[PDB]
Amino acid sequence: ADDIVLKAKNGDVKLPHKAHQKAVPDCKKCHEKGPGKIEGFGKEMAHGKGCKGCHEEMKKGPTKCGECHKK
Ligand code: HEM
Ligand code: HEM
Ligand code: HEM
Repeated sequence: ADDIVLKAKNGDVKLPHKAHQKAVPDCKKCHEKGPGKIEGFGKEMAHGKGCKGCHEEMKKGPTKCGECHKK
């Protein structure tokens, strides 16, 4: 499903793409060059300007280790 499970032996990080596709009608802040693969993103990113950045910037998403990584 939309859910785009990433890689992380520390606990997959189910990213409600769909939900995120609704909460962030602007498929740009997440998609640079455009909708699809992203060049630059990674781990640190998610832990910052990528997933958390918005989470900590917006204060809606998960912003804790036990708020993303869920075995
Ligand atoms: C907004 C409605 C929106 C669309 C449309 C969209 C499309 C899209 C595509 C086509 C892909 C590639 C997968 C494929 O080729 O089938 C993709 C992948 C990712 N997206 Fe996205 N996306 C939309 C919105 C958003 C938003 C708002 C975010 C972030 C909050 C986001 C994130 C991602 C991520 C991450 C991926 C895969 C890259 C990865 O790191 O694994 N999308 N999306
Ligand atoms: C980056 C790949 C990324 C991940 C991973 C991620 C995860 C995530 C989860 C698991 C939730 C929980 C919400 C739920 O009920 O499923 C969540 C919530 C929100 N996030 Fe997020 N998120 C990633 C990226 C981004 C980015 C880049 C933004 C903003 C640009 C963003 C925002 C939000 C919002 C908003 C929510 C909560 C919904 C709302 O209050 O509207 N996420 N995220
Ligand atoms: C909290 C401070 C926190 C820690 C610590 C942490 C650790 C961590 C590790 C060690 C990895 C690498 C995976 C491995 O070792 O195999 C990793 C990767 C990702 N994480 Fe994380 N993580 C912490 C918090 C968060 C939060 C709150 C989120 C979601 C907003 C998150 C997400 C991710 C993602 C995504 C990855 C992998 C990168 C990718 O491209 O998917 N982390 N984290």
